[PDB]
Amino acid sequence: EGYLHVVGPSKVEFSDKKGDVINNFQGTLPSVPNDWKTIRTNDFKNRKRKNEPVFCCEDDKGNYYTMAKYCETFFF
RNA sequence: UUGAUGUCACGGAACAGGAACUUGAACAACAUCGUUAC
Repeated sequence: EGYLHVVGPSKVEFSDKKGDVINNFQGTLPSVPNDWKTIRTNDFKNRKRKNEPVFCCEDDKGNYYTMAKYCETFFF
């Protein structure tokens, strides 16, 4: 039994340079959701081994958003 | 609220002394954000 430490989705990297993990995609990446408790994961950084998931994104401009951190913490 | 036979109060400048002063280039490069894996 214990408390849940939930801080939200962070560890985000945003740019316009079209980095390596935003390019290796399956096309038509979605736009930015308006609230949390809704942002789910989209792709994997490693594809042969099911390692760390990511979330590639976009907006009305050419800003590319990638995000790690698929977990929260819990102290008991 | 006066008292008578005697009021120059128009008989008297609120006047005389004290620096809103001292100190200050409209200028500029290194990051921000947190977790993943056994």
